[PDB]
Amino acid sequence: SLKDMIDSIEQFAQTQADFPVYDCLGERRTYGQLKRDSDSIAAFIDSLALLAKSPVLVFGAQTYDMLATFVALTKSGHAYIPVDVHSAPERILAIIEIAKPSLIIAIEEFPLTIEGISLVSLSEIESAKLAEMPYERTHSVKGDDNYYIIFTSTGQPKGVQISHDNLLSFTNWMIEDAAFDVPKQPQMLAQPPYSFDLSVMYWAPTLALGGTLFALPKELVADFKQLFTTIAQLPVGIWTSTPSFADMAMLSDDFCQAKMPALTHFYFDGEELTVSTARKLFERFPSAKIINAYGPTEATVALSAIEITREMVDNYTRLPIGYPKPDSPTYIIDEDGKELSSGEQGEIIVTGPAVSKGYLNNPEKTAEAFFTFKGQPAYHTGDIGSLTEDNILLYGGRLDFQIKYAGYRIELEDVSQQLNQSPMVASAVAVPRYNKEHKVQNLLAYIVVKDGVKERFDRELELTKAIKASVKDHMMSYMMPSKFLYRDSLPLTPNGKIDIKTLINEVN
Ligand SMILES: Nc1ncnc2c1ncn2[C@@H]1O[C@H](COP(=O)(O)OP(=O)(O)OP(=O)(O)O)[C@@H](O)[C@H]1O
Repeated sequence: SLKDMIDSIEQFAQTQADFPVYDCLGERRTYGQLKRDSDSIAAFIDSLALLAKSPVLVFGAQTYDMLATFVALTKSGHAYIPVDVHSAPERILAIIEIAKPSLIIAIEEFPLTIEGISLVSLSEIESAKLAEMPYERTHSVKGDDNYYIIFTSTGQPKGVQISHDNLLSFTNWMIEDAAFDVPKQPQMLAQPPYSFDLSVMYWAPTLALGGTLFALPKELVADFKQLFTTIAQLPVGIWTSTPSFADMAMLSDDFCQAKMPALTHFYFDGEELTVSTARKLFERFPSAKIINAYGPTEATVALSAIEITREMVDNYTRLPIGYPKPDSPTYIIDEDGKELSSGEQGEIIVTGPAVSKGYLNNPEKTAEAFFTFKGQPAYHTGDIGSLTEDNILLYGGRLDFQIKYAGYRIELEDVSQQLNQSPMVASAVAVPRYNKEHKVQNLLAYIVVKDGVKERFDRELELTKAIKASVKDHMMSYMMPSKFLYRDSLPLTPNGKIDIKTLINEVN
């Protein structure tokens, strides 16, 4: 039972000094090296004489130096704020205005100029490792101390603060959980950027269990042909990503058990995992375990998980989001805040030791979303779901996407997953068209169809009717959207999710 994240990696430094913690394409760093480098960087940090417990902004991609630096900031009592290299500069500016970092560490080159705050170069961070200064922990981040602050975009950005205690509640669960079923010294693909709290689903278990991270070069992240081929050469056992990223992977010929024989586990979190995605996945990898995991950043990465089965792919029309965690009581509530019994629909709220203390310096949004329930810190997820008698959590969608149409209670994500049932559809997004009144004139759907479908059909109209014919026996009549918008792929957010908002806007 994990007592402290640092202690763990300190132990792997004695116990397994020569085992690799990091790998970028055969270039490697070890647990012994991570201790040595992070100790030296911590000493560097203390020498700067910053405000105690002030947060530090760390700008970069996925290199070894990001991690070594994170660990140093932890050792030396400072929350880190991962900002990813591909961020809008106005966004980077926003984070700084909100968070008031005492320092910025530019692990990759920093494309803004602000006087006011100290800036530390990559070359400086390198020099520090190579100086090899020792380090004695005396004022490491503990208890409810901020460990990291991740920024969430709804439009305007907010900074979720996650404590050492929050992180340990998530991590102890992950590594004991029968769905996740994490192997010793796990060999984890490290695709999600550090600025997305999904990165935690790989670094925290890995470090807690003595594994190895497999990172990719930043210049490789836009070349989609090379990316999946390069990935396939890697001895990775676990794939951690958003469902979308794996849909993208599903185009490559090489994303199969044949070319990736070490890969046994898929960990998905962040957006709906689709029945089809799981289907294609099991074809490509018949033996692999698949895990859907759920939660907002505000409750430390994920609060429920469950293993997805073939029974589940053969029968369900939507995949469940799993067993809530023992230490995080989860509840369904109506619009007057009363707790409902199993099967009924309402907001998903979560409580307990993994619930963030709130957004940094945004007391208004904090007061909207965080509150106390049954004596315990709680968070409004904004999601509609339900809990079953056997305690499995089910996902309905976002409150902001429950709409009224022909005076109804329509969940957009329902129309989407209904349409995704059709054999000719890869990915479907139902979307509202408005008029002058902020009222709903009609439903539309964006459609991406499967391979060899576009070419069995001479005209869009045959296709649309063929599609509607394939799920009319299931779909209620008021829910079938009238118009389809075909696309070859869907836009994604920086974090790799289907960009529902932008899709809604491009029709209004
Ligand atoms: N397994 C899942 N299935 C369905 N939906 C999910 C799942 N996991 C997460 N979500 C959705 O993602 C939300 C969490 O969002 P998150 O904390 O990533 O921030 P965000 O506001 O979506 O933007 P960003 O990703 O940039 O932070 C949940 O509210 C839920 O709507």
